[PDB]
Parts: sequence; C-alpha cells; structure tokens
Amino acid sequence: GEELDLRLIRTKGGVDAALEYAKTWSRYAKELLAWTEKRASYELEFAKSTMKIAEAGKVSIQQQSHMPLQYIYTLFLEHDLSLGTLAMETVAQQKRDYYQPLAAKRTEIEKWRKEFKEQWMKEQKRMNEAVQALRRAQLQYVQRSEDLRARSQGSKQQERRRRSREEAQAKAQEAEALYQACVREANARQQDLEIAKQRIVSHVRKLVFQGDEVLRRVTLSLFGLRGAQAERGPRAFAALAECCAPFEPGQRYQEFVRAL
Amino acid sequence: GEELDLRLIRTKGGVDAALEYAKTWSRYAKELLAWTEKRASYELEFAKSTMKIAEAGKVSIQQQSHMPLQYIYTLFLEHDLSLGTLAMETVAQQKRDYYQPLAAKRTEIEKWRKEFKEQWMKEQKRMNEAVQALRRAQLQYVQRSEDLRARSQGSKQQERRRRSREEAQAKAQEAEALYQACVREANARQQDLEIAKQRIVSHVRKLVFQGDEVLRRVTLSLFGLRGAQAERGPRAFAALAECCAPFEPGQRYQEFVRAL
Repeated sequence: GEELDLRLIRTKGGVDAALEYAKTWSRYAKELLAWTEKRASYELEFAKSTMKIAEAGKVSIQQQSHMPLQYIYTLFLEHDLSLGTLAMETVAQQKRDYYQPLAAKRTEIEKWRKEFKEQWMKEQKRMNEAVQALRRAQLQYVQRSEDLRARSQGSKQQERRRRSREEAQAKAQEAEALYQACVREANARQQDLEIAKQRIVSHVRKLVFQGDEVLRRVTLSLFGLRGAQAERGPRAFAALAECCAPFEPGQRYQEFVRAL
Repeated sequence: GEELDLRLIRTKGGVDAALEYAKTWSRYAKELLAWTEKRASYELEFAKSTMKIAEAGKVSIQQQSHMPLQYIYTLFLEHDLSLGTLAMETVAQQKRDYYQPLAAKRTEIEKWRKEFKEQWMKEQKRMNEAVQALRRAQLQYVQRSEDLRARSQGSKQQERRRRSREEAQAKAQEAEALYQACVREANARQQDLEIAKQRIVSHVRKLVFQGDEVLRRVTLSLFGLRGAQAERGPRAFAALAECCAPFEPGQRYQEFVRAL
C-alpha cells in the first residue's frame, strides 16, 4: 500500500506513470460503457422489430379457424412478444445497474485526474522558478564579487578608496546572503515536490481501488441480469415441442367438415 | 375418412368448402413462412451488428495492459461473437429444415388446388350445357307437336293431307326421341358431377393430411433447433460470474507499478 507509493515515488516519472494509469483506466471504462450502450441499442431495435411482426402474426392467426398447430403458433408468437418485453426491461435495468454507477465513478476519477495533473504542473513550475531565481542570484553575486575586487587593487584619496571598498563589500555580502537564501528556497521547493509526489500517487491508487470496486460490482450484477434473461429460452422451446405430441394430422379439417 | 368425404359430398357446396379450406391452409402456411423469414432477417442484422462492435471491442482490449477484469471482458466479448456465429448457423439451418420443406409442400397444395378448381368449373359448365341443350330440345318438341296438330284438323287432297300428317308425325317422333336423349345426357352429367365431387374432396383431404404431416415435422425440428440455441446462454453468464470471485481491486495497478 504505502510501500507501492514509495516504489513509484523513487521512480523518476512515477507521478506521470500513475496519472497515465488513471487516463488509461478511464478510457477503458469509457470503451466498456460505449460497447454495452451500443449493444443495448441493437437489442432494443431487435425487440421492437420482432414484436411488430409477432403482434401482426397474432392478429392474423386469431382470425383463422381449424388451422393445424394454431394454438402452438399462437403460444410461439406470444413467447416472442414476452422475450421482447423481457429484453426492453433488461436494457432499462442495465442502464440503471451498470451504465449509471460505472459512468459516475469514471467521471469522478477523470475530475480528480485532471485536478492532480494541474497541481503537478503547478508544483514543477514553482521548482523551475526557484532554480531560475537561484541562477540569477548566483550571477548577481559574481558581478558584486567582481565589483569588490576592482575596489581592492591598492589620505583624502585613501579615505575614499576605503569607503568604496567597504560599500562594494556590503553589496557583495548582501548578494551572497541572497544567493544562499535562494539555495534554501530551491531545497524547500524540492521537498515540496516530494510531498506532492506521495499525495498524488496515494490518491490515484485509492481512486483506482474504488473504480475497480464499482467495476467488479456492476459487472457481477450485469452477468446475473443477462443470466436471468438467458434462462427463459430453453424451457419454453422444450414445452412448445411437448405440445406437438397430441397433434394428429387431418384432425382440424375433420373438425372443419363437422362444423359445416 | 371415406365417411368425411360423404358428409361433405351431401352438403351443397362441399367441393367449394373443401377447396376454400385448401386456400385458407395455404395462406396460413404462407403467413407462417413470411413471419419466420422476416424474424430470421432481423436476427441476421442483430448478429451482424453485435459482432461488429464485439470484434472492435476485442481489438481494443487486447492492446491494453493491467486493466481490471480484462480477461473476463475478453471472454464476455468473445461469447457475444460465438452467439453471433451460432445465430447465423441457426438461421441457415432454419431456411433448410423449416422454410424449404414447408414452402415446397405449400406450392404443391396450391398447384393441386388451382387444378381441382378448373376441373370443378369444367364439370359444372358441362352440366349447364346439358341442361341448356335439354331446354332447346323440349321447346323444339313443342313446335313439332304444334306442327303435327295443325296437319290433324280433318281424294287427291286426302292423300296429300295424309302425307303432310305422316311427315309432321315423323318430325314430332324424332324431336321426342331427341329431347328424351337430352334428359338422359343431363342425367349422365349429373352422375359425372358426383364422381368429380368425391374425387376432388378425397384428394383435398389427403393433401391437407400431408401438409399437416410436413407442418408438424418442420415445427418440431424448428423448436429443437431454437431450443439448442437457447441452451448456450445461462451456463455462459454463470461461468462469467464465477470468474469474478478471485478478482481483487487494485491488484492490476499493483502489477502495473511492479512492471514499471
């Protein structure tokens, strides 16, 4: 846990690697969300289309008299309508139990990933600013040192020489104190990048754990849902096949003749 | 069997009723053939469409590393491709085991129905021709009788009167023999309509028996076929759900970090 974050904080570009893992995870959830939604749409079209013809087949068959397997085919057409109804309900429940919690967790992970990336750019910008301020302060001290040296070659003129040496020495000491304070400030920003390093990778690991928790949960519910839908098929056809056994050819024409 | 044909041959319009039953039967098989064919087309579109996205989902997922439930989703996408393949094969077998033998028996029944209708029109036309010939022969005899009477009111003139009476009497006897032969011919055509009556209804009953034999057979094979297709679903989803049990959230990110 805390050991994993350290393995990654030791790696130069661990933050970027962790942030890249989060990008990849979100695209993966995005692709999985898009495939299920496209599949659901195709199944809605299938239910809608097969239910149109099955209903038309029902209206038609129920106006017929003494037709062979008329009741079997009425049941068969009705079974198709029930499957259609089950399909539409399954799609609606999938949009609710799968699409919504996964989509919600994904957008949450994307909002946090985008935030952490900006934070990471900010802390690195602050470090480059501290290094650049330090390079200026170093070059400033070189100049003040050069200045002091120029006033250090070797009584009205003596007092003046001493004054100019003392002033250049004060400016060389202040530019020394400044460049040294810049070293410290750059060291401070360096320790700050290490606080950010741990903070970003630990949060990215906790968010991925959470995402994986939602993904397993909604996948398990999806399988249970589609499993329940797949159960309705075999018993139906075996029952319809069993209904064929007491049918005798010509019995319906014989009923027709007797009715006439 | 032969008793049913008699019940119908006693009924005025039994032939027409039997021929109408055959028309209705063919339209019923036609509607059942059209519904299965339309349904099969919708299922082909469904297989084709879902197999496009499932393949694209496969190409995509197999390029990913350390993604949660990556193997589960590869299996899930692959299952969808297998169902698609099974659907296309089921449609092809339905066109072969259901559509073709039912369509072939239907067109056979329609070719025989159309023949029997023409035969029935022909035998009835022959009867109307015999009745119309009889009505003419009856009116002809009335005229010849009137003629004879006119030559029967009451020696050169006597011999002539006797000759004209004898000739009108010969013509009245020949027109009598003709109208009587027309009664017999109409009676003959009447017995001929009764031969046609039995022949047409017995053949229509045997054709309907045959049609019912093909319909039960191909329906039973259809149910067995679709029953076999419906079996592939439940075990698949319960297995996919079982695969979720050894998955631990964050394990893949942990593998990712260790690989980096």
